[PDB]
Amino acid sequence: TKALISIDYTEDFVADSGKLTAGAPAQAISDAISKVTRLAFERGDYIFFTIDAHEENDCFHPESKLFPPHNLIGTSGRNLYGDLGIFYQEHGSDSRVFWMDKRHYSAFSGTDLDIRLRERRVSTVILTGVLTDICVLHTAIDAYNLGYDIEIVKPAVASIWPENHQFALGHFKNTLGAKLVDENLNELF
Amino acid sequence: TKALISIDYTEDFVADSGKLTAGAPAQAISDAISKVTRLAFERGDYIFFTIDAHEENDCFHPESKLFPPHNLIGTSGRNLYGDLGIFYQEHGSDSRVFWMDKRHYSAFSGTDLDIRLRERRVSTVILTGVLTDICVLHTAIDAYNLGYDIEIVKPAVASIWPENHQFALGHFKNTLGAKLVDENLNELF
Amino acid sequence: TKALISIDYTEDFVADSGKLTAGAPAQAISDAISKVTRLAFERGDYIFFTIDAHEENDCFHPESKLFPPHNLIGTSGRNLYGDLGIFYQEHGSDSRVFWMDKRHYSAFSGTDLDIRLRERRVSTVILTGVLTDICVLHTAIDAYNLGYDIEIVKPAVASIWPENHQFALGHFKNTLGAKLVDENLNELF
Amino acid sequence: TKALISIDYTEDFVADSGKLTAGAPAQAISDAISKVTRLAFERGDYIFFTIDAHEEDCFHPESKLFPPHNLIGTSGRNLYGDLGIFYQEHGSDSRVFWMDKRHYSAFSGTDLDIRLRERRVSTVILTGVLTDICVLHTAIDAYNLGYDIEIVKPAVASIWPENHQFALGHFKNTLGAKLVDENLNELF
Ligand SMILES: [Zn+2]
Ligand SMILES: [Zn+2]
Ligand SMILES: [Zn+2]
Ligand SMILES: [Zn+2]
Repeated sequence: TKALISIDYTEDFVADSGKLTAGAPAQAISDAISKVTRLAFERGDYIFFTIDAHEENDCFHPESKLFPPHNLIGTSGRNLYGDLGIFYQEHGSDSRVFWMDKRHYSAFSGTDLDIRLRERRVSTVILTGVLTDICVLHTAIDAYNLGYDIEIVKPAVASIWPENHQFALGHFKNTLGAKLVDENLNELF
Repeated sequence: TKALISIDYTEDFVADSGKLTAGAPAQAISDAISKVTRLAFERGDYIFFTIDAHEENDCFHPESKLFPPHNLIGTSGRNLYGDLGIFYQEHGSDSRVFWMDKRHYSAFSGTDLDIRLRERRVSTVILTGVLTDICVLHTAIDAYNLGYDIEIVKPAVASIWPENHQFALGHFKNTLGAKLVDENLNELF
Repeated sequence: TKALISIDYTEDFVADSGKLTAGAPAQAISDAISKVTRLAFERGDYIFFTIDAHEENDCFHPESKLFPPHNLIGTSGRNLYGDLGIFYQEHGSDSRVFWMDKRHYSAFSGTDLDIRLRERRVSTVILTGVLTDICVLHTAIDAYNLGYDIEIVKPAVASIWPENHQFALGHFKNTLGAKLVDENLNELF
Repeated sequence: TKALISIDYTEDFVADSGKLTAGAPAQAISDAISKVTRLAFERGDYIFFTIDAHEEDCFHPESKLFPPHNLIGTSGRNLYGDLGIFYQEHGSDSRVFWMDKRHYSAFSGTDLDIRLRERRVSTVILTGVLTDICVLHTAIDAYNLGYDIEIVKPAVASIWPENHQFALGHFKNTLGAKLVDENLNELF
């Protein structure tokens, strides 16, 4: 332990011209998300970038009927936003940094995330990224059911809707027993 | 083929003197939940009662630190509330009706629910019970990841928090692509 | 730390009049299996009895077409054989000893075994019971995929087919990287 | 309506110069494995190539049990024989998949179950190597996930004849699998 999970913080989710952008609140966490990721890496944590990898005209994916095309394979939409992308440029080849393609909201679903964590005997996951109430929430619930201790970096998660953001934070703390931390990985009270 | 999942509609979650009761809003759905369950049964659907089964002094359960003791094995707290309980006494021994003990919020986690459904080639699960934003939500997300079509019986789910109930219904429809239905199993628009 | 898994060592699998008995070879391990289980318990290990729980006229179970009825719920066939049964009568109520019903061959499939092990941060499982090439093999493979270290108690596993017993032992050592141990929990070289 | 799973039929497992080759018995199924895959595809079945993707990784417990094999970006991962030609022709088809795997089972840490569930597939047809290792593990996972199982007997192989026979017997008698030939006809 520990492992930091970086969820869908890409151009399509964050940039103003993004295909499924969260806009201003997503852009606002850029400094915090890059700071906390660098900090975790510096102290010896494993870093998992778990990124949507969709195909256009995938009729068998139930998500294709719910949202417009986003994070399409081979497009600039899948590029990491801001200084987080710079971090991946510098340290993406490191043995402790991973890139994982995902098709569901949860970073665990149909991936080998659990396997890689169990290989390294990680007991605690630290969650960052977007959206708080969709891919972060699904990931947190999967992590809970798989018996991981959970930390949520409050200033490094965001949603389009403030009320959905608040529901999710409340769910993490009160139902999942997750620890809410700041960008310095210190517990928030 | 379809299965109705009846989540935690017991004394401890519903009755006034219940140890972890949702109170009035949970009691309010008693007529709707019993009606829809009898209807699904009449239509030849499978019925799964997925019920919290906790032990006193379970130090290894993360839930024991978050909530007071509830649905303890061998106590009246685990008895089904209202006409739903009467239905179980009348039809519990039918080959299409199941009682399933669970320890996490999701009906799938550490149970053989997925196995029983796949044996019967079920492609659609119909969700009822409490709480909308906790055991129903977790069950719905697990169902989504496992590739089931989902129906939510809107008048047969309840939470102690109205805002959380609203978040969850929105999440089911917009994120999971679930169908919202009434107590007559007719789609709501 | 460690968990010992006791697989299907019941009257139906072991006794002369057992409905699906492995007969003499299964009876031959009675001393070793009871000894190793008592030893593991004395060393502070967790003990999981993972026992077939079948229903008669379960037409949805693929196993019902392959084998005659066995380990039927509520029958004497599910009673633990030999001194193992005495151990359970003596220590079944200890917080470290578990009884788990299962429907597939693997002790993990449709059960909460993985959950209970993760709760206790168990990294290694010790396998005992019958049959070596069926419920032991399936359980070992599931354990491997879930990232557990595996120990096999060679004198405390048995099959009705000696060639199959040999295949399984070889598979455990060479393919799964399991440690073969004796009834004193000492590694065999 | 069904899905054929093509397990690890690559240069490293099959060719004489292969890093973890099964040799002659693996080479012997080349004609049958290519024929049955083409037939399955022509019928409208989904085809999943599930292929070992290893890194020369200390956290992988398999690295202490076998020499390096099927390394990412190497020619050891190329499909052997006419099967490779089929992939050239139809690899970009929406019904044909290439899945990297790190465990023996094609299901473990992959999205195989998800893709099958999306397509409402109820039956998997297993081909490839080794009968008693990546085929056996895949079959056991399929069984636990509730799939009907077919095994193409002439399109599976192992290094050891006794292990091959154990596995075939296990599939038929324990998992309830149907044994079929290269024409996808049941064997009796
Ligand atoms: Zn997406
Ligand atoms: Zn509970
Ligand atoms: Zn059995
Ligand atoms: Zn390999």
